[PDB]
Amino acid sequence: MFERFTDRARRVVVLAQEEARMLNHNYIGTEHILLGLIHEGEGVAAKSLESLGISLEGVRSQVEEIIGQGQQAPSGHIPFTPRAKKVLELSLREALQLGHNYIGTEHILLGLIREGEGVAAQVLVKLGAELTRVRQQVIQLLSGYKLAAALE
Repeated sequence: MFERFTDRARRVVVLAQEEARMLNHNYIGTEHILLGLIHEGEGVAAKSLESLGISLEGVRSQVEEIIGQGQQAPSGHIPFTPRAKKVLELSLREALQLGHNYIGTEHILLGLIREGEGVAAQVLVKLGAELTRVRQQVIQLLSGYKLAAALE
């Protein structure tokens, strides 16, 4: 599933595992994928949220309040939840529909929102990150970076 993930997008999923470990959780859910995307903090997903007037630190606060922390536990293998797997499947569908031949951070953000039911979608949607609004912003940022590249 991760074949076409960019190095940055792969980093996000690894950071999701770390976020779960740091919070002492026994699952990697949609919440942790969003925390990993924030922790990475530099790709199109992060700039799309910032350009829509949503902050990374504010998202991080709103997720953490919901999900709390578990009990000090040994580190090791944490399983992804089915809805986390569905976020990553939806990230492929988003890249497909947009005509992008790679899975980047922008696609994981769109996957998180499109999944709808999980912690990540609830927090993003409450902050105004509606799927079609965010999709439009991603497309506009990529076009705007391409125009700046044309200038160089």
